[PDB]
Amino acid sequence: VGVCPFVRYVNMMDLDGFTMGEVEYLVPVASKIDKTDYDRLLAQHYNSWK
Amino acid sequence: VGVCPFVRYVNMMDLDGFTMGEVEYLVPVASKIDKTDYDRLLAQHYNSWK
Repeated sequence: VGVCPFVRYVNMMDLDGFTMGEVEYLVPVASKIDKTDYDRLLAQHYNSWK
Repeated sequence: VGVCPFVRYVNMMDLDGFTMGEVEYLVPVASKIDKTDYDRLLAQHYNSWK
């Protein structure tokens, strides 16, 4: 081929080299939503009836 | 035929080989809805009247 035959598809262009993906960038928010849903599930599983 | 006569219909294209279906991908959410309905059924079957 003449060079390494691999071409890289970069998600975000950055001068610092940080190849950032949409998943690891938003982990805390998704985990926060999951924790809120878990709290609601616990509330309706343990404290939902008189 | 010349090759194996089967052609595969992939639901999701992935470079990691994960053939993901719409059912097993959304099991937790459907089970969550079912559990909420079950909680409501228990509430109206045991704690619905004075």
